[PDB]
Amino acid sequence: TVAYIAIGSNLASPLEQVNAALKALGDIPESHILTVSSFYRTPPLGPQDQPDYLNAAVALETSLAPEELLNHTQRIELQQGRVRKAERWGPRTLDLDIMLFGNEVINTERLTVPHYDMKNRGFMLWPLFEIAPELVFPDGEMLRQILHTRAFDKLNKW
Repeated sequence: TVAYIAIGSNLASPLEQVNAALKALGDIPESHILTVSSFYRTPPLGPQDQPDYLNAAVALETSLAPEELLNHTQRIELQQGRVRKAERWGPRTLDLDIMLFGNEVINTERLTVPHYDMKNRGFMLWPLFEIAPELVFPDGEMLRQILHTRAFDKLNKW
């Protein structure tokens, strides 16, 4: 099972955050990073200040529970020393959630299976298109198929 996550960074050197954001997965239990996309500059959506903002997905080949996986990526924000204060919709500093995970559909308290938002955004479909566009939903749709209706080639690199 692959972990399609979306990393963000603004109020803390958008480049520095991503580094320890994708490599930290190497230590995560039952988690083993496989492929890595690149850095794409794009406008965020939330509080913070909406600066340059850097986004980059990553195909984390992990077998860790679908519910605890995202839970792990969350504690990574703490290890990165994020600056919590007003994070409701925008990255603000660092927020890596599960945008796509295998095919299972589970929703706990913190874990969130393919959140109905990435399919209508660009920094979640475009980046994922690199990590693993061969992902398909239980019904019958791939992130590639989603990009067929979306067509989000934006997210101009840093």
